[PDB]
Amino acid sequence: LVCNPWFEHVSMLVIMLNCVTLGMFRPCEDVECGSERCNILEAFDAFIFAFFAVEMVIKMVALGLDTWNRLDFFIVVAGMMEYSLDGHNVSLSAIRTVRVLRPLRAINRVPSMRILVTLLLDTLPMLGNVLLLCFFVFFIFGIVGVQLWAGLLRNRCFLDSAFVRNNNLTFLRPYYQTEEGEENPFICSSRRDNGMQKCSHIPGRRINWNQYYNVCRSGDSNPHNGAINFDNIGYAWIAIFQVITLEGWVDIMYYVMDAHSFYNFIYFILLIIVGSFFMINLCLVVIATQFSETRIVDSKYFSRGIMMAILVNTLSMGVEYHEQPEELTNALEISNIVFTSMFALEMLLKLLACGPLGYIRNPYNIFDGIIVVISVWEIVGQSVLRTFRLLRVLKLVRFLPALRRQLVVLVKTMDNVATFCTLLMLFIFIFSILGMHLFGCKFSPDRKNFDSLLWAIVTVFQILTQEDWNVVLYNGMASTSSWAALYFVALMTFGNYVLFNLLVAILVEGFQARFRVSCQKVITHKMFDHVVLVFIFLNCVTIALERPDIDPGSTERVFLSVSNYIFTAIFVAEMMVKVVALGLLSGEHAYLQSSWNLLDGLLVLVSLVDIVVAMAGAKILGVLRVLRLLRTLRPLRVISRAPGLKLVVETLISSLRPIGNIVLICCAFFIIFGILGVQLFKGKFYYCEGPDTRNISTKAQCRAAHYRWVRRKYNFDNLGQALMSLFVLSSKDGWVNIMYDGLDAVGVDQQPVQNHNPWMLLYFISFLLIVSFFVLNMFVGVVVENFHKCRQHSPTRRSIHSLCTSHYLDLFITFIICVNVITMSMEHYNQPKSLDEALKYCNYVFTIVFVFEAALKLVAFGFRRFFKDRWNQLDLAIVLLSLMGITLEEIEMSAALPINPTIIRIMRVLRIARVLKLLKMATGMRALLDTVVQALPQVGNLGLLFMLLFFIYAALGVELFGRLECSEDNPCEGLSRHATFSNFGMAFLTLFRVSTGDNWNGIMKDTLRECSREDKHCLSYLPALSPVYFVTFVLVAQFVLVNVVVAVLMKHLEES
Ligand SMILES: CCCCCCCCCCCCCCC(=O)OC[C@H](COP(=O)(O)OCCN)OC(=O)CCCCCCCCCCCCCC
Ligand SMILES: CC(C)CCC[C@@H](C)[C@H]1CC[C@H]2[C@@H]3CC=C4C[C@@H](OC(=O)CCC(=O)O)CC[C@]4(C)[C@H]3CC[C@]12C
Ligand SMILES: CC(C)CCC[C@@H](C)[C@H]1CC[C@H]2[C@@H]3CC=C4C[C@@H](OC(=O)CCC(=O)O)CC[C@]4(C)[C@H]3CC[C@]12C
Ligand SMILES: CC(C)CCC[C@@H](C)[C@H]1CC[C@H]2[C@@H]3CC=C4C[C@@H](OC(=O)CCC(=O)O)CC[C@]4(C)[C@H]3CC[C@]12C
Ligand SMILES: CC(C)CCC[C@@H](C)[C@H]1CC[C@H]2[C@@H]3CC=C4C[C@@H](OC(=O)CCC(=O)O)CC[C@]4(C)[C@H]3CC[C@]12C
Ligand SMILES: CC(C)(C)CCN1C[C@@H]2[C@@H](CNC(=O)c3cc(Cl)cc(Cl)c3)[C@@H]2C1
Ligand SMILES: [Ca+2]
Repeated sequence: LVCNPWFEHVSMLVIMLNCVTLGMFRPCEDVECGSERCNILEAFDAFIFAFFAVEMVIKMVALGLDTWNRLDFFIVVAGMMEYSLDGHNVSLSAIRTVRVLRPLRAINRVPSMRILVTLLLDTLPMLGNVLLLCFFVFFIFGIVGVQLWAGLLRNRCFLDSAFVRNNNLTFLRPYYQTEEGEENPFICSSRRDNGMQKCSHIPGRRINWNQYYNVCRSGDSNPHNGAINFDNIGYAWIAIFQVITLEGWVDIMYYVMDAHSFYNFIYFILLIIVGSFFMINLCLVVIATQFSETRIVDSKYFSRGIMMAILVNTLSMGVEYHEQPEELTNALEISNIVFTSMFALEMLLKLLACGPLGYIRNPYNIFDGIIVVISVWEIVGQSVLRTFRLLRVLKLVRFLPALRRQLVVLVKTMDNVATFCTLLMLFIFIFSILGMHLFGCKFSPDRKNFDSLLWAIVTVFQILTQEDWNVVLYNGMASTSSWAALYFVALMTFGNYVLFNLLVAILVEGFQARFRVSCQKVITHKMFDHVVLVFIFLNCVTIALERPDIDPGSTERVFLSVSNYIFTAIFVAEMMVKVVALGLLSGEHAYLQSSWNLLDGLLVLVSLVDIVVAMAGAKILGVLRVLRLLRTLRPLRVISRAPGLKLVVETLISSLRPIGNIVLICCAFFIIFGILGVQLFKGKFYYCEGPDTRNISTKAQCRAAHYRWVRRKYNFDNLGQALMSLFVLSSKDGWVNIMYDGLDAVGVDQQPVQNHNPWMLLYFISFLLIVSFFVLNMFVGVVVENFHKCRQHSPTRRSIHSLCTSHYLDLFITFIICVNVITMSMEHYNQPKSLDEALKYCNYVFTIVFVFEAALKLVAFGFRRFFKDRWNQLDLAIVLLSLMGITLEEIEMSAALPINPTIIRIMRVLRIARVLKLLKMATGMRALLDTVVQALPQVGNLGLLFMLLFFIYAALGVELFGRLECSEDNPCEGLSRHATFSNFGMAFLTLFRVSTGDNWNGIMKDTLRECSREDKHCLSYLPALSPVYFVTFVLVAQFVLVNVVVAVLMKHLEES
């Protein structure tokens, strides 16, 4: 019965049968239970439970009163409750949600999965240290957010009560709301606040009603159906969690900037650094570390000739595009006829030399033969075979040894990843059926729904990639309850920060297992570089003061104009002195013998050319614009002058060499899928834009209805457009929308129809899964190479003294502060007056208790000894700080009111420093932070290279996108009042949003849209430069951040 191993196979068969019965559940067609199919399915489910209820009985009898066995017991008893409770209508359906755990029983039946899970469960205990750091971040930023922005997002511009009452009119809405309704609220700034958005910024009517919305008072709803707000600690953690995932975090920032103050970007910048970067990547560091701790044909010319035949054919395939000329189409087919014939000619020649048996011996020769038959078949059969022509690129593997070796390594990586992938599908399946139970037909239908298994799996996969996952969150919270946020928190936490970091650990472990004399002296002077470095910094200020809105006749323009001439002269003289002392190129140690010296030479050369053009009252405007773009690279001269920056830059370039082959393979995949996408989707990404298009079906009807026929910004018209779309897909920002266009594509001059071709999910999901694999091997390649480099390199006083030295006092304080932590979270918006008194009295008790601790500490150790410890200094600071805050509060109560409420608010917010005491107790957490401290010297320079990259692109963006405008005639999708390149200050802030990858694709869309005909000073070739600006910034910015993750990872390993 149980001894026979085939019994487990019988059990496994039933488990899979129980996975299918769960997958055929229809959310809102089975609840009625009135259909015949449901009736048989329920009987099927009952039969399955009988087996497992029986099987548990035999196992208990044979073995009597294994963690997995406990889980099996829990499923049976929970299911029995549901089955036995039948007949009671009180939350019967709600009890039916427990069956989603049944697929977990498959973990124990598969030995490979069980071992992997057991290893995973053994690493969780070491993640508590990271979990504590999460509590500090969420708790600290959860109160500061609540104390500041409690109830401010309810603000709306209301009509005056006297105005409406006296005039006896009520046709108007009570408060201003755009025609979109509550979906785009207009949050004003109260009179006592200094928010950016005021009730006087209301656009006029388009006699004027909008001018009478001039009262900003609290409304009755927060943004997103009440989902986003800081009214209490519960709602503040939902906002903070969304910021940590970097999805829609700018939207939350703009809400509080519009309501409280523009200087709230400091709060979010620290959160994105402390929590979103370090805290979330320390999870990867800890997991990865812990896992590791547990005759003519053979001629070279003939081979080269065949190589170029394949390569040229591949290039010819990617020259197609929309509205292709007829002659070009004919030429391509003729080219295909020639190339396939040439391959056929090689097919015959090799067969004769080696014979039919000899040819089959070579494995690659087999693949070549399979290609010739289809190529000839296509001609003889004269369109599905056309898409198969892309397999010809695989022939190049024969002649590329570096890539052939690399592909073997990647292919071998699938053996280790196979077990993890099976565990991931189970994780996605369980959460997919759970979502249908909770959000079944509740999203009244949105594309991101749980109405069926197919679209429940796609929505769960989409959430894991963190793309519009907050849009689904708001639907879930509004539809069922605000506590539905736990579904997304658990899905995103167990999935991204636990399971994905386990995949990284698997891969990392697998791979791991007379005048000239004067000049010669001056440049060699110790302070020469420092003197020059001062001038470079002053030249950076001049670059950062440039902006479009400078009046040419103002004194600022002439000041900037003159400063350029001086700096050009200064850097020419510095170059001139150096060349004299070293010689241009003739000498062995000549000036241009080093790349860094050469880099300067180009910069000085361009400056001189700029002067000449400026000297020339001629048609040289186009040239002037280009020189202005190259003049933003001047800050690059800082690297050579700073020894620390020079070393880190040289290290980043070296790190690229080990992963050079992966990048080449990744670049080849982009082209293969880019050409594939063009064939499928070229000419099908057009749509009719109008208020009502339910009757439009073709282009002609769109024109007849007097609407506009417009093309998507990201399309597959040609290989140029396809590569830009694939990069946006790979970046996982805006990748869902591009997928929707592919699904809805119908044909040329045809209106897209929703979910027209669901089979296109394979094209988009496959690209994301494969690319994410390549990008993961790049991270592992850098980690492995770095590790290789590291390896090769009085009686009344005595009683008090006993108490203070004893651990009892420390544990007593830790309890008091814990209570204060709970008390500090009791506050909320519009709390009852009784609570204010109760919380105030609690403050009195804590203040005196802390005061007694200081008094006892002083006597036990003494004034000089007590001040020695840093912890005691921290305690003194807060107690002094706490007394000051309470004193001001009492004066505020008193009749005298000279204290500005701003001071009282700041003191209340700064009272949270009491939590820092627990930092002393958490010995484990402090050690984890100490790992980051030891990595600061390596991480500090990487931060200097991050700010240097920001400066060059921030100044370059202002020159390019400085004058772009947003208006109702030319609406923008990514830019707004908060996101602009108007000045260097705004460009710097916008690039921070882009680096985090939050709606950075919408910003590029704004630069690709054609400028108005009437508008002037529009760059004709801006749409060509925008992809280069955003692609290079994204790749360079992400590489630097990855190397910061590796730097901390190395120190964690070498420390243990
Ligand atoms: C240290 C934390 C780390 C993880 C944080 C991740 C985010 C957690 C979000 C989960 C909490 C969701 C509840 C939020 C909330 O307050 O809303 C619920 C409820 C309003 O919703 P109704 O549908 O009942 O509307 C009623 C309308 N009158 O809010 C309340 O009224 C009070 C609920 C309790 C407030 C929160 C106290 C507990 C702290 C959050 C619980 C989550 C813990 C995470 C482990
Ligand atoms: C990248 C390797 C692996 C393959 C080679 C790819 C090329 C064949 C691609 C890259 C850029 C493509 C071009 C990008 C943009 C255009 C403009 C497009 O529209 C026009 O020519 C505009 C006409 C007008 O404005 O009047 C026609 C296709 C064409 C030339 C594309 C033809 C195919 C090109 C040259
Ligand atoms: C180390 C480098 C980056 C130098 C330090 C940076 C500064 C040069 C930046 C930071 C803040 C910037 C300022 C932020 C805000 C403004 C207002 C803004 O004014 C306008 O655009 C016009 C407003 C109006 O006319 O009402 C742009 C210029 C200025 C002074 C910016 C000029 C450049 C500043 C001083
Ligand atoms: C460690 C901490 C997080 C747990 C202990 C703190 C709780 C006792 C606090 C946290 C937030 C408080 C809530 C914040 C806001 C509200 C809403 C308030 O008004 C409403 O119920 C209206 C809600 C609406 O209109 O949406 C009633 C009290 C209540 C539930 C509070 C009750 C007490 C709560 C749950
Ligand atoms: C291989 C992966 C890592 C991507 C690498 C970057 C590409 C996404 C970039 C490199 C060059 C870019 C192209 C450069 C120029 C153009 C022409 C541009 O159209 C015009 O120039 C017409 C308007 C005008 O005349 O200015 C459309 C985008 C496109 C194809 C760009 C699309 C995005 C491309 C392919
Ligand atoms: C660059 C690195 C240092 C390696 C970290 C990058 N990662 C961080 C981030 C997550 C987003 N989520 C997914 O990619 C995803 C997709 C599926 Cl199907 C299942 C699961 Cl569990 C997760 C990525 C990639
Ligand atoms: Ca996004």
